[PDB]
Amino acid sequence: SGAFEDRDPTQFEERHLKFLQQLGKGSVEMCRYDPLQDNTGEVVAVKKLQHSTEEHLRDFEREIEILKSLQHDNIVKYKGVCYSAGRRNLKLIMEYLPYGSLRDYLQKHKERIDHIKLLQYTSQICKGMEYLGTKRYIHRDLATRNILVENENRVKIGDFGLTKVLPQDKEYYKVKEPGESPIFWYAPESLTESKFSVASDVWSFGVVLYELFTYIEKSKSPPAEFMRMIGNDKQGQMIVFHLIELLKNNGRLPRPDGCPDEIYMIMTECWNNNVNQRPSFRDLALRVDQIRDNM
Ligand SMILES: O=C(Nc1nccc2[nH]c(-c3c(Cl)cccc3Cl)nc12)C1CC1
Repeated sequence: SGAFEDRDPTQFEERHLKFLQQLGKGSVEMCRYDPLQDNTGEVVAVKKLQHSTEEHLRDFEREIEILKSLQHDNIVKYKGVCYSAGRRNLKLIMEYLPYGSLRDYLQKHKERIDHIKLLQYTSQICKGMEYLGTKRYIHRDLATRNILVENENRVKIGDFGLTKVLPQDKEYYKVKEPGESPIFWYAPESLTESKFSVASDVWSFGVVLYELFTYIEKSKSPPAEFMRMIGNDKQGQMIVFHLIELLKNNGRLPRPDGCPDEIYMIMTECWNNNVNQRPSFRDLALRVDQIRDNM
């Protein structure tokens, strides 16, 4: 009955997006996009909300804009949007990464992980973060659970739902928000003052590096280790009070078993209370690639 002109490959048609699997609960599904009706098509990941409140939808739209603005080998690829429920709902379309989160990959695929691989992932994470800096984006949620694995040789930063954009003349973003924070990845100034910056991303990167070198041994996770240092029985605000006091006076995650001193030195430089003395992501990428190249 109708003629058709497609001038926007970023608009995925609801009727052609076919369910493959539930990936985790926002919630993410794996789907097949099959406009040619032939039982094939590209496999994609689809992110949807739980509640489309004026607030959550505005945030979701901002996350979509953020992801769309990014094009880099070490950042999850934006593919498009689907305006489902007859154009009364919104879903984000992105590339599907077969190995899932780095946290899970390290846990489930120890057979294929050595220090060479760990430094390769470290390098790629720094380069993705360098790229975010050029956009003046502050991620605020760097952790191995939020980094995704394409294959043995490539990891990508995901999870842009907390990302903030710095105005031209500003060097930090103060954000007070209700609910739970990933406190064991937070820099001291984020804990005490809700201040986020490239330098606070560098602090969190230090924790990521720690996570890599612990191989996600369940007992060695940042929450497990900090809670052991703080006291395992502590609950609620008391945890935060003790974490802050600990960090302000140089309490730090321990060197993981089998971690070279030079790699631990990188973590400890990231974990500087003095914001301005933390290294840049460019400094880190160079140092890590030089370590890699010098063997
Ligand atoms: O889930 C998989 N791959 C994935 N591909 C593409 C995008 C993906 N986003 C996630 C994801 C999930 Cl479900 C929960 C929390 C945090 C993240 Cl970052 N996972 C994604 C593989 C394991 C089946």
